[PDB]
Amino acid sequence: MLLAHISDTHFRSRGEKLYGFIDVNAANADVVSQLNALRERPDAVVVSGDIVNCGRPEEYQVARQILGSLNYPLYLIPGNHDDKALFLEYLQPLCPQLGSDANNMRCAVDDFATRLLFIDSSRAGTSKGWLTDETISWLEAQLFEGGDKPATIFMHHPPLPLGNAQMDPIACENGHRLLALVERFPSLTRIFCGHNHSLTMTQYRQALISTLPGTVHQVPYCHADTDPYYDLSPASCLMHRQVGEQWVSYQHSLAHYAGPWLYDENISCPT
Amino acid sequence: MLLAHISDTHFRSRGEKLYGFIDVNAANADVVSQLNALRERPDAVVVSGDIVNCGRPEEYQVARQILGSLNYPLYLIPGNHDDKALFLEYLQPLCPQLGSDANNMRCAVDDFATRLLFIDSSRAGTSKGWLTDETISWLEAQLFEGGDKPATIFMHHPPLPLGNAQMDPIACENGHRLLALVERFPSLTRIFCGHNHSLTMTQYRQALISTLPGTVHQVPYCHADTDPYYDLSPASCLMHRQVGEQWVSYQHSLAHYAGPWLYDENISCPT
Amino acid sequence: MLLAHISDTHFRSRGEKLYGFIDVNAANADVVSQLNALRERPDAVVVSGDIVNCGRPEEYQVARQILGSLNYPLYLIPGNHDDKALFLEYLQPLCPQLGSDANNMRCAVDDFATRLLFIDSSRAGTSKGWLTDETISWLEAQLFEGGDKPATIFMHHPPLPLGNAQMDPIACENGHRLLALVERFPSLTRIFCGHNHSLTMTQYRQALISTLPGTVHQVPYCHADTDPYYDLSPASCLMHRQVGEQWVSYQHSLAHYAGPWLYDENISCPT
Amino acid sequence: MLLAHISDTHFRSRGEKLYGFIDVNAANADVVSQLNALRERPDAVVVSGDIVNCGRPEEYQVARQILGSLNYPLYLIPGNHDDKALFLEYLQPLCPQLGSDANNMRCAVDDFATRLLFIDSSRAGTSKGWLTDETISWLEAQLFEGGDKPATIFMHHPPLPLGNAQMDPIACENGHRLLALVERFPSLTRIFCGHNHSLTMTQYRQALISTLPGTVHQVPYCHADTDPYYDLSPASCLMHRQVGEQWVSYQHSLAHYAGPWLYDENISCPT
Amino acid sequence: MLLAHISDTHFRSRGEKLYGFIDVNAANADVVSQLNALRERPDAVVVSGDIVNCGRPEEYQVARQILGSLNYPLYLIPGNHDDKALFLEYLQPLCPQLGSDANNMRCAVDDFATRLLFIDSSRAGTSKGWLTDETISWLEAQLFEGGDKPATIFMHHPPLPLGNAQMDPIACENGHRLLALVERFPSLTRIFCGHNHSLTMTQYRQALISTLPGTVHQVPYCHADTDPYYDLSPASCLMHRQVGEQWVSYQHSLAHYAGPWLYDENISCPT
Amino acid sequence: MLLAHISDTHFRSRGEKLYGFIDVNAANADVVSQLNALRERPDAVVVSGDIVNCGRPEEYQVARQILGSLNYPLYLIPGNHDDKALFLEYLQPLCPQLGSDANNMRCAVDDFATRLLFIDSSRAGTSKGWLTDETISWLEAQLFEGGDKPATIFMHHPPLPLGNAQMDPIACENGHRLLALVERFPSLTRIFCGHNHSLTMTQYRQALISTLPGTVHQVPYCHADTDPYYDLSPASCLMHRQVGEQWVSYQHSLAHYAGPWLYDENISCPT
Ligand SMILES: [Fe+2]
Ligand SMILES: [Fe+2]
Ligand SMILES: [Fe+2]
Ligand SMILES: [Fe+2]
Ligand SMILES: [Fe+2]
Ligand SMILES: [Fe+2]
Ligand SMILES: [Fe+2]
Ligand SMILES: [Fe+2]
Ligand SMILES: [Fe+2]
Ligand SMILES: [Fe+2]
Ligand SMILES: [Fe+2]
Ligand SMILES: [Fe+2]
Repeated sequence: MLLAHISDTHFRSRGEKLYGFIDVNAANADVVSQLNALRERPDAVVVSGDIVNCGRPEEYQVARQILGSLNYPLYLIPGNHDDKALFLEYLQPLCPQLGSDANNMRCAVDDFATRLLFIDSSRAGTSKGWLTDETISWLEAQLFEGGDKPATIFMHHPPLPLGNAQMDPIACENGHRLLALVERFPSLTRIFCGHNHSLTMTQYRQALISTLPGTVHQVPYCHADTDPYYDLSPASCLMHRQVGEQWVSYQHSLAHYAGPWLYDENISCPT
Repeated sequence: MLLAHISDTHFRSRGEKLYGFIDVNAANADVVSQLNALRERPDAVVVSGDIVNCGRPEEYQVARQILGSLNYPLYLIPGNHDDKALFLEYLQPLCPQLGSDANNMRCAVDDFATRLLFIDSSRAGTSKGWLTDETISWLEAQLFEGGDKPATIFMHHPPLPLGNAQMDPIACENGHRLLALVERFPSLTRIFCGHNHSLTMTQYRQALISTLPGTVHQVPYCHADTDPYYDLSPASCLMHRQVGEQWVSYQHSLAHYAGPWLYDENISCPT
Repeated sequence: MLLAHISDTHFRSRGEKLYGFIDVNAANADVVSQLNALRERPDAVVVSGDIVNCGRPEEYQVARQILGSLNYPLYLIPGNHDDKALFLEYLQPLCPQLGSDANNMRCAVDDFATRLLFIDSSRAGTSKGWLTDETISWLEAQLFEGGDKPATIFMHHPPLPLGNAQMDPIACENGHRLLALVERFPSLTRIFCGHNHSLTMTQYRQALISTLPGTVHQVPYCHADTDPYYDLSPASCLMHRQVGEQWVSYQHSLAHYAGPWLYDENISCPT
Repeated sequence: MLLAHISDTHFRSRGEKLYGFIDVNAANADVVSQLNALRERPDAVVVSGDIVNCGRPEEYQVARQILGSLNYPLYLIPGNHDDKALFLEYLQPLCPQLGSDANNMRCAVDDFATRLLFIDSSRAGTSKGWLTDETISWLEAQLFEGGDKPATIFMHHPPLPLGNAQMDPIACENGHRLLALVERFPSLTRIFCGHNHSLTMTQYRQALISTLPGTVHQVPYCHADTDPYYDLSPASCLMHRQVGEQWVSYQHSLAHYAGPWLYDENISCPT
Repeated sequence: MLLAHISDTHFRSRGEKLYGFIDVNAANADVVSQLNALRERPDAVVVSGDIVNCGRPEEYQVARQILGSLNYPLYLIPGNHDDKALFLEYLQPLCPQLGSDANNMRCAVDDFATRLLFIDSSRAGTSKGWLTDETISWLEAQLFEGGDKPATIFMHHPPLPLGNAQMDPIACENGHRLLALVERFPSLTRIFCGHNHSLTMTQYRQALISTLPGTVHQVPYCHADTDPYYDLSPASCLMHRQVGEQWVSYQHSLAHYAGPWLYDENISCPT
Repeated sequence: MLLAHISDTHFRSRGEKLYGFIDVNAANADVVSQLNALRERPDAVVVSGDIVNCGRPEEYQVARQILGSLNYPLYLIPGNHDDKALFLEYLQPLCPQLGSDANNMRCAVDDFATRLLFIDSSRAGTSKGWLTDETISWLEAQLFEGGDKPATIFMHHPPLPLGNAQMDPIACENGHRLLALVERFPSLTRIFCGHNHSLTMTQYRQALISTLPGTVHQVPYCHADTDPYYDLSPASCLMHRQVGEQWVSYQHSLAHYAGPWLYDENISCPT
């Protein structure tokens, strides 16, 4: 298993920029060509929510074209900036197992040594996340029938407060429901999230829980300052690789930088 | 607790650049001024190893001046690029609790809600890591005598293979002995490492185990390619914060990037 | 009083760039978010003319949206690239006291310790400036009733030749009319202008007279070369602050640069 | 008359960078080659002070070599970072009219339509400015014996507070004594200063009074915040030109930027 | 004779980017303003094929506007990405001597000391080039009546394999036909081509044969790797100048870089 | 045969930058690591002259270390910036076939399908080139005794004027003597040169004759302007490859640029 994992693409309509100046459509198209160009090709690409910025039809048309140009199977979940019905209408052909019901979008993937669980934490009419009882019970059934086989969950909102003054009040509001599931099921070992536009990681029992950077703009972590900042600090994604018994996640830079060069011992320490 | 955690500074001697062209001394002096300029000030800075590039006295002179200009308590550990005796001679004044024996540099910090354990995984005459008999024993003594207070270890070499073709053969050779400590001691929940010049994370039992980016040059993760690559992809560090019961780690960019601006709902979705 | 003062925005229609390659709409939207993000928030924003590039309705629609997204009261005046009638139609809702008559756009602001006088130097069918007799007589009435209270004038065209070979032939053609007013009224102490895309300052009696940089492209000052150059040298604006009895103007960079860091005496002069 | 006016070069010793990371010696050598490359050649270059960073002989050796490679007559004055005796020893050969007494470095230039007056506002053992009894007196003698020929003063410290929270407490402490000279002497119409690393301008009676940007690092203007910030925002200098009766100052960018291109009416507004 | 020679502009429709992220329309408009701004003004501009990217009408509308804004006579030829009929419909007014027949576009220019021969190597329904027999016989007539006067050919596809693994299989397929002409006619001394997005030169008898860089994106030369790479390495064009008996070609950078400065012997070798 | 061909490295002494600001030593060390990192490895690297800037021993010490870290056989020749005796003392160990006589440094390489001839066109006490009586004779001996095997010459100075106003007066003064050799010897088909810091090419009989860009700073081509300009436009080198019967030269960028990505037909022309 090799997965490329991006999020918070924030697509705008054709010929619009985010906030009028951040060319998200071009930046994401660059990211898509970067992923198509990888030497070690992933089995699939995950996009963990906030696919579009305003939940508008014309933004989904752009998303559908640019994400549709990935030469990979996709697993897509919504974020709070998404519109559940339009998300399903435009993006379900790219990710068929989302289903038919915009209020119950989720699926399990059983192709790999670790099972993948994709869920919808977005709630209409708010930025905060919410796990519906049907999501929690579907998750219980998945984890129970899964038995010993390890599981990872992908969702948009982090299920616990991470100390980020801007992002915490809009985390998953009833994230305790997922925490309770990691306590029940030792099989559940990874939860990956978007929303925060930041690589921030923590551990609850046997679960590693991490948020991801955005593909374009980032949000700095502040503990005591509430100003809604964003910046254009370097974009990245997470590659997830099954390495024997270990699920390993590594950061893959989406920036354009100098290098690589080859290490040479004589050049390292001249005599 | 707030810790700034940097790694793999690779200082060179006063007039010199790494490989002749990468100005590590200037890049690290910038990092140091960035850390002194933070609005949310850390309690301490951790430098997890490969402090100098060649193990030479003149590189340690530069490291002592530049790391000495941090306005923070420091916790310093060696990497394989370091020389134990010189590391002690030059850097112990910046981290007195290392001790007096260059063969047994270790310390436990008990000031915070989580116990911090700093060890030397470097071995003279090789790039691979090794945990001495004394280290393994001292580590076990800290955990055994430490009750239910959680512990995090800082060491230079990853204690397990991560699938990185360049970096795996030179991980901690008897790292499985530390993995046996995570199995027996549920209070051991974090292991942070340098060596890899890459953010790569995994979970083993309750332990989250992560390598860090370097402050200057990075090494990309390849699964099959053993070509010794490095590049100048964006540098960053890890901030570690205690957030109630949670140890949270977030990536702090050390690059210079546009921003920040403030989010405005009307600019986000114009009508 | 704190004023942020920008000019020569040169807005184009949606999806056009200036000259086909300078993204003025994105650059100005960046500037607008920068101004919204200021820690020391101005009382108002002044835009001293050449709001649009071609005087076209679709350019005013873009200007109205982007300038309308400033979280500040605005004072707007036209430049030669503007169309007086369309300027009034689209931008008067953003600056109500311009009035109702496109040929007599001007206003006085009496909110601060120094009174602010906004005038229209643009003339239909030419690049040169012109002060109509109704503007001059309105100015005489304003300065006479103002008495001892200091006054600053904002206009698009500089009222005297500044030695700039490109810009001088298209300065205010009858600028002597304003010069004559500074001679009559010792109360008149600042005249700020756009047009030149350059920070160029001079003094006539008690008046400081300055042109401003553009928000996007600049024009270099040449004394003896007549080629109509423009470049993308660094953009800035002027902040105007009342400091006791002093009106002070300082340059605020609109570029994205490294820093800030904090000054430290030990780092400044190592021993 | 054409003068290029730079300020606050802050040279370091031969192998050294400012704060360990800002290459002032290289940045200043670039500035020097830019000045030698101008098509419109100045009659003289003014360096208004803080020539070196630490007042050390080896910094003056670098300053003498780099400033000595200007193909222009120089007018040099000290700042608080300078050492008077060493400034005289090393730099008087580049500006012979400074004199022979390191405690009374002053000169009047009478070659142009405006008299130029160069003074030392620096005081040993402090960052604030001070006008010695002898300086104030000599300044008054120049103005009193100078009739109706206009005068401009170059000095390092601003003679009045500008509202800059970082820089105001370290302005010229008895600067009001120079303000008394502008009140009594209408021929005194320009005062130009370093110290602030910022273009900030004000008018007092007939005098335009301005601080300059540095050639390398800048200090932002804050009204309330006293945190000692500096940044690497775009560097520039001031060109001073005599244009008939007008002394005109314009900002000349020292950055490397795209351009110039030529304005074309058809490219500006396509049909 | 001075010719500016660009190629492979790859224009897209209004508001589209190449591959969704490379702003070719803006980049080419920059190039056009750079060419308009040249101090040594060319007699004509040559564009050697792949004017548009997809052969679509809306792309030709953009090409026609941007190339139409060059203040020079143009010589335009098609490449494989072009559509012969639409090329003629939109671009023939910019280059009248292309003619009236989209299948037989070619012309001779006899204005200079060397005659210029523009031909169409593009073939409908393929990327490979093809020289029709009517092109070869027209060329024979041109070279025969030309006699002793030297000749240069401009065509899109290189007439021989250059060892480029990506580009060779799509060179001119029957390029031997042109090679046979250089063997017959010692008068034929230059053949310039687009297609390769790379400055690559060779010699066959008395003919210098060269491909050109693109105005925007480039393609790296690989000998043994077949992956269809492109990059944004620096763009340039070729200036062709008649220097007495010599046709000389020099590379003119279209990038924005630091400089120029003037060489000074004292600054070069300090003493 | 694959040759990497660089030129005009202009090394400075250990702590020094070219003109005080261009870090040639670092830029060349980067070039060297780029060359060692190529996937398609050259058989040899050619350095066509102006190896050091000032002809000083300490510059040769740097050149020997940096050029000595190339993992390739080297062919080195002098330029006018070089000192013959010191060039031999320091660099002959890197290119033993230069010989033992600093006045007659020449060698023929016969390893490949094309004979390579390396000569010294530099003359002590001038910037112009000169072919010694012995060189011309030895060159003729190589060609006369060499039969129908093709030959390429590497020399520092162009053997003919190229129309470059700065560089033409300092070309090879008796270069016409080498032109006489191309006339008599059809096997002589390539002459490659440094000196110009510009890719400029021409053909004389069967010989393709080209100058190279420098590895660091470039000199623009001007026809009328003699002002001694240099700039930091993109650096590159020439790769020379034997492709069957064809000697092919391609430009290899030494800049750091975005890319590469992979061409995709669907991303190229979306529907
Ligand atoms: Fe988001
Ligand atoms: Fe979100
Ligand atoms: Fe390391
Ligand atoms: Fe290491
Ligand atoms: Fe304007
Ligand atoms: Fe204007
Ligand atoms: Fe200063
Ligand atoms: Fe100062
Ligand atoms: Fe092409
Ligand atoms: Fe092509
Ligand atoms: Fe050279
Ligand atoms: Fe040379």
